[PDB]
Amino acid sequence: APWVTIVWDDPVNLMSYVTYVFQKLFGYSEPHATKLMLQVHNEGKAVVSAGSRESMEVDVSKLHAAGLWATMQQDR
Ligand SMILES: [Co+2]
Ligand SMILES: [Co+2]
Ligand SMILES: [Co+2]
Ligand SMILES: [Co+2]
Ligand SMILES: [Co+2]
Ligand SMILES: [Co+2]
Repeated sequence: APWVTIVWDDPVNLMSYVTYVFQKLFGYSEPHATKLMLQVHNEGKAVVSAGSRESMEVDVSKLHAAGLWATMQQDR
């Protein structure tokens, strides 16, 4: 039962900060982190990680601690 973590666009956050957080928390390459950051900024949201419900719960928590707006939901 796959879940996803979604990050939502916040006016306040620096784009450079969002990119860094995605690299720090998920270990993503710089280009992919930027890709996701840009999707959040341009589309308003983006799926930033996927896996077990338990894994997504922690990803959400980590993101919240970093100051980003994160939610999770079961994948279709
Ligand atoms: Co913006
Ligand atoms: Co723009
Ligand atoms: Co749990
Ligand atoms: Co919270
Ligand atoms: Co809090
Ligand atoms: Co809070």
